[PDB]
Amino acid sequence: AEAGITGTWYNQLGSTFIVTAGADGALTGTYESAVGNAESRYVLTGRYDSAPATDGSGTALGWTVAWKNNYRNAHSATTWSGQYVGGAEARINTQWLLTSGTTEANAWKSTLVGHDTFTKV
Amino acid sequence: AEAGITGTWYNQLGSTFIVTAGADGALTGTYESAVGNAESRYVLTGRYDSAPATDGSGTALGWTVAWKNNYRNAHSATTWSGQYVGGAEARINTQWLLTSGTTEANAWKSTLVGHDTFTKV
Amino acid sequence: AEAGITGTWYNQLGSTFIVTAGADGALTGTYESAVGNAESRYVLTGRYDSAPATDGSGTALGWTVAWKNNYRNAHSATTWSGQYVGGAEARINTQWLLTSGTTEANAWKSTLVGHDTFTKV
Amino acid sequence: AEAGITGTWYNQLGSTFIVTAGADGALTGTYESAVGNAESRYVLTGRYDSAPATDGSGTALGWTVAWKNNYRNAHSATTWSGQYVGGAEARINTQWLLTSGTTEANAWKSTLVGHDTFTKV
Repeated sequence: AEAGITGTWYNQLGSTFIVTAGADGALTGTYESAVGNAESRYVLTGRYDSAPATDGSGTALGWTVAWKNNYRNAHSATTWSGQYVGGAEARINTQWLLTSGTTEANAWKSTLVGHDTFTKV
Repeated sequence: AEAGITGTWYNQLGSTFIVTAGADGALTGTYESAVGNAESRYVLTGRYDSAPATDGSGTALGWTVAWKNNYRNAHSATTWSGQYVGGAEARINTQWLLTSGTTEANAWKSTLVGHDTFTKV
Repeated sequence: AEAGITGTWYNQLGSTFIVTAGADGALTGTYESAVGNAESRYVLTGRYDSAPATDGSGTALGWTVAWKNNYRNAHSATTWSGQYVGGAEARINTQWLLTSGTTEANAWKSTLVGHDTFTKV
Repeated sequence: AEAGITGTWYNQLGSTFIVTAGADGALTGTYESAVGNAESRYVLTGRYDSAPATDGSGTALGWTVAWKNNYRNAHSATTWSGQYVGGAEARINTQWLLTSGTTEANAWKSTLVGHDTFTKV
């Protein structure tokens, strides 16, 4: 993990994220999207749980992106929860939650759920 | 938001989190849980999307907690996605995803989903 | 379960559902909503997993409602997954997924997630 | 939809489901799994929202499977929410919620979330 997580990742929809996995569980970087009310690079911050593993499991991690930068303010944020699997074809499999700020009446419809798989290629 | 988010929040299960909402969308603090393979305080990091609002909507935000500290290493991480609503009875309504590192065979059962509401009281 | 599930249930938003839990795991009834692109009663169908329990656990169950009836066709369907807990204050705690038919380009934003608690009162 | 939904579907993990989409929104059939505390065929019931479409969108639908049959009683149920897209490579893209009956103390960890894509091949 850590060294293996650090780098550029791409998902099926064309988004890209560059992350640095720091020694004490931190994940920092930028996300450049391909879809949504997004436009350019947004800051991302997260954490990963580093473990000695002896059975080939993935490294659990998660990060958040608030969709606001100097060109767009979508009033929403997305969090990705998943795990990193390294190797030949290292990947990060995730499920995400995208919440939009709504009025109380519409809060019941404020969150979308989806999944994304990121690869190094 | 920001000033209103900064502070101590409590949820229905007895967990507590203290956060500082920084001027440029950052959320940093600690989470002390009440349930799970948790024990003590864990670092939390996230982002919030600050907007001029003129219709009473909530502020979208999200944060991550990797469940590893000096006393526990649960090999998992949780991400909360939701929005802050301020006022008399300010609250943060969220939905969360908890992913555990698993082997490929068990990846299909690696993520739990739930929701939490935090209040200042 | 079964006998205890059969009846009228109400949730926090004002929706109501009447169900009959049949001897072999079937759930049939109608859902009358309070929110959404809904208007009147819709047919609901589902299943519940009946078990001999000796430790007070809930009965897992799930149902689906396609939001189409003689007055509305919202092009969407919602599924509720949860469990029934009986007793003095019997309740059905659920998490739901609402999917809308979209074009391929928008499929990534086709599903909303939420939770509902139903009571007999 | 309807005629196009009726038939045998397969997902990436080796599970199979045979469904009949009836004229008035009903979905009935059997699910034979490949993973979990499953073993053989289980009854499935659901609904789909049939619409006149003029822009190539998918048909929203959902179904439930209680994991109990004559050989297994897993005390759990899964609901799939998604949409059918027809054509050359017709598919049903879904997100699912699997809830297990738990005690109140463990209800917070009773639901798993995932996604599955089914094809006719």
